[PDB]
Amino acid sequence: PAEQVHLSGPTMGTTYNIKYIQQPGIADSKTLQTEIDRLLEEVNDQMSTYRKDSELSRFNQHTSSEPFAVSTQTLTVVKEAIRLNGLTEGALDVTVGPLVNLWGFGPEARPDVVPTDEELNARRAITGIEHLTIEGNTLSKDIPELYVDLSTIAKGWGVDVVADYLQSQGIENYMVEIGGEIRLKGLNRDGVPWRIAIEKPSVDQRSVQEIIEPGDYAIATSGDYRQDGVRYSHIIDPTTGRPINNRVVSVTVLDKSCMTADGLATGLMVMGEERGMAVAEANQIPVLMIVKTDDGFKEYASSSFKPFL
Ligand SMILES: Cc1cc2nc3c(=O)[nH]c(=O)nc-3n(C[C@H](O)[C@H](O)[C@H](O)COP(=O)(O)OP(=O)(O)OC[C@H]3O[C@@H](n4cnc5c(N)ncnc54)[C@H](O)[C@@H]3O)c2cc1C
Ligand SMILES: [Mg+2]
Ligand SMILES: [Mg+2]
Repeated sequence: PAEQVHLSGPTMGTTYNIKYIQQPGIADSKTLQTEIDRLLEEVNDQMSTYRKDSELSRFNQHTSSEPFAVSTQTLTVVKEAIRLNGLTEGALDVTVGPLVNLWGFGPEARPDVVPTDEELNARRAITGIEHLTIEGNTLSKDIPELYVDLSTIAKGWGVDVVADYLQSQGIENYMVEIGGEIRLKGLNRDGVPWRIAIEKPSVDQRSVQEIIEPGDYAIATSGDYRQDGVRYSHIIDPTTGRPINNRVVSVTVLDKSCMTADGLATGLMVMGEERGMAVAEANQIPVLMIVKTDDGFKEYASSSFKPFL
């Protein structure tokens, strides 16, 4: 009878949940949790916008055009952010920091008063992926006020870092989950591939879960299924400088990398269902987008997502 261990703790303003299947010859749960906590604290010390002395915050505080050296891990995540910026036609843009902060979703204290068009325009003027370059093991910013936010991607990165640690310890059956971003390998305590739920919105407002088995894959979801006014959310449209205003309720992406799935889910959400599903089709990305229609909801699954339903 297979023994599942559940580890939980705090990271990145949220909680992680790791489940794995005990096998002969592996480290005890205390040993594993101790290293998992160290790895995730490192991700936070590299890439947290909320820690004033993180590598990323020190880059945000840096004012020179002069190259700023960063860790291999930060470099890997920023390179992926830039790659996914190209793939999403500019939709995923980690230099939207100033706008995320303006709207109340970052470390900056904001009032309940809506920003003026003048304040918004000032923050838009100091955003844009074009301002950020990678040179060897360094970042450079061609404007001093550039503020990079890796909230959209470094969670997936932490999931990948922990998944690789569990593999390094000879654990081949696991679920790593941080703030809802997941990576799975092998089989659950019942000997079947791990089960995740996709939340479906319903016109009757009843909670509907679809349970799928992704197999050896990462899964990331952006948006929350949960009156008709101004749209206000933490996902910013880089073209408007404002919270996204489109029909997209949620986007679920599968990828071998949780980092990659995380960036893609947010990027495709900002693109909208037409341009987003077109990118998913052209690039063999398994995606499910739920969109609000005139009198209900509709799903769009890419060709590479069809199997999983
Ligand atoms: C390393 C790390 C440390 C964190 N530490 C803290 C903490 O100390 N305290 C705390 O309260 N929260 C913390 N957070 C949480 C963070 O502020 C976000 O709330 C969270 O990461 C949102 O994740 P999500 O999966 O819901 O968002 P996703 O949908 O995956 O991405 C949305 C987030 O990305 C950013 N963003 C918005 N629009 C875009 C865009 N078009 N392109 C690119 N990025 C965009 C914004 O930060 C937004 O919240 C941390 C996150 C990370 C990754
Ligand atoms: Mg994301
Ligand atoms: Mg995310």
